[PDB]
Amino acid sequence: TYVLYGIKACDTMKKARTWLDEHKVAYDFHDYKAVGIDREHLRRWCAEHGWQTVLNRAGTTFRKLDEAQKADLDEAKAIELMLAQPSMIKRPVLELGGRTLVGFKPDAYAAALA
Repeated sequence: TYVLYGIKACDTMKKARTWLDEHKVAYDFHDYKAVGIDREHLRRWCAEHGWQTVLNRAGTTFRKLDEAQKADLDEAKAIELMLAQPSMIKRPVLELGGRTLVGFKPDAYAAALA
């Protein structure tokens, strides 16, 4: 089972789902606004990709954090931030079985699924 993680109202999600849907890929959608997220997922994604890849530091939600919250980040600290505020997780995450894709690069989707 492929699993796509994110939210509905996101242009990157819309783009990625259009790619998947048009390529007739079956996937489950894990919607943070419907079901949240847990540490087990975040630990796995960060292990594979790095917390700087999984955490959307460029995004508005991170920008708004207080000083202490942004200081001296490492994997453990980044995971706690994302756990409480899933808006900070880069979108999408796509679980392929043995590995995941973070963000939407059509060539990576093609390499994995076409």
